[PDB]
Amino acid sequence: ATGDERFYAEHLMPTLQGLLDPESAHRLAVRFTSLGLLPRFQDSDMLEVRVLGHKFRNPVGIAAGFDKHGEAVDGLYKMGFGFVEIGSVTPKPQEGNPRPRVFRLPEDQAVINRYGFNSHGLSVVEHRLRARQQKQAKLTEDGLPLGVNLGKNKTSVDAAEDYAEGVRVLGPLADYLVVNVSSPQGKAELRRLLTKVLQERDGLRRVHRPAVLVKIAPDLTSQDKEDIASVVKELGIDGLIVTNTTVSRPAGLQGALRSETGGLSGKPLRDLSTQTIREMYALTQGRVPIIGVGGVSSGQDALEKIRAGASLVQLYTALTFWGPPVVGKVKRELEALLKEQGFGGVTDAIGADHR
Ligand SMILES: CCN(CCO)C(=O)Nc1cc(O[C@@H](C)C(F)(F)F)c(C(=O)Nc2c(F)cccc2Cl)cc1F
Ligand SMILES: Cc1cc2nc3c(=O)[nH]c(=O)nc-3n(C[C@H](O)[C@H](O)[C@H](O)COP(=O)(O)O)c2cc1C
Ligand SMILES: O=C(O)c1cc(=O)[nH]c(=O)[nH]1
Repeated sequence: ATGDERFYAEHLMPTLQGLLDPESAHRLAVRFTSLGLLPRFQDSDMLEVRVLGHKFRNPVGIAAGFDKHGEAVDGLYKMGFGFVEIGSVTPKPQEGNPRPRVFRLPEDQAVINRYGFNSHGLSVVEHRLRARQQKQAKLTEDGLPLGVNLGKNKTSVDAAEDYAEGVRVLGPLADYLVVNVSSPQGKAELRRLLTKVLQERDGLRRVHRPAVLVKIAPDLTSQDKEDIASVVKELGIDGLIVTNTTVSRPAGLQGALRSETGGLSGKPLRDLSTQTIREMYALTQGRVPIIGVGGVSSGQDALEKIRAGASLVQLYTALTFWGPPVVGKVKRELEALLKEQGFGGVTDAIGADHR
């Protein structure tokens, strides 16, 4: 462990989190990242993964929700992420829920949020990506892809049409798109929706045609997961992001704010996510790439998700407590563990628990 990792985790982040409300802290983080104001890990070949029609120089991505409006993409690559996912972006601008809407549970290394899809909207984000479109084309070619998580407006009558709007507007600027699914006449509704998203995707010109992934929560029933796996295979959905935050409250949470409404992220989600990855990988016969997310704050965490079936991983909440150096830390620890377990690279470890 580096000097920076320890200073940030032991001193700087606790101090900053004690001086700032959580929403301000997140806002500040976006502004510092967008300005490239970052502590200074060369990515080995062993971290490279090929999936989703793309080289990923390393398999550690930034999860959706950090950079909701696509303001900090370049700084997120500078921070050392192998890929960046922006959003969720809704079609029209919207404010999201009233404040306060994000909460730290430092004793649990957890966050609860109820942002409510606060979004600048498609049009603002489209112009923002357009301004750096060619810079991104070089980044993607260099193994640093961009994802866009697409949302729906609060008062949308037609969810499918909102996502279709997102495909049309941001699909041409993305390497991959993500649509968040909640509980599924439910399987048929999901089919109808994903059909429409794929049809819209397929209507884009070849060079501007993104992969489509479905992101799930960890709170689905067995039946919901079976149905999602079935639909995903039937329709040729390109991948799964496993998982979003949980509405559960695992026994053992200590933070005072544990009973705040919202999604819980960070360490208490970790194993629930991993086991979701495991089930989705088995239900799709290892044929659907999975991006694994939820409580990754170490190499071990990352490797457990990979071995359970993830091709790639994302983290977000760990940044709250470790700051930017966590990115280098996870990569360094993952590489070391890959070597200790006999894997030539990340690719060999994907789904290794199932074999
Ligand atoms: C719960 C509130 N949430 C959102 C969930 O995570 C939050 O607090 N998040 C959160 C904060 C961060 O830092 C707050 C303290 C800052 F910005 F005020 F220092 C950073 C972070 O990486 N900061 C950072 C940076 F961008 C560039 C250079 C140095 C630093 Cl230290 C990331 C985060 F995800
Ligand atoms: C403050 C906050 C905002 C989030 N916003 C989004 C979002 O807009 N769309 C989305 O798909 N996921 C969102 N997430 C979920 C993350 O993408 C991720 O799935 C979840 O936090 C689990 O990963 P983590 O434990 O590493 O944070 C958000 C998470 C947090 C903590
Ligand atoms: O904006 C939010 O509230 C949000 C969206 C999402 O997909 N996940 C989450 O935890 N929060």
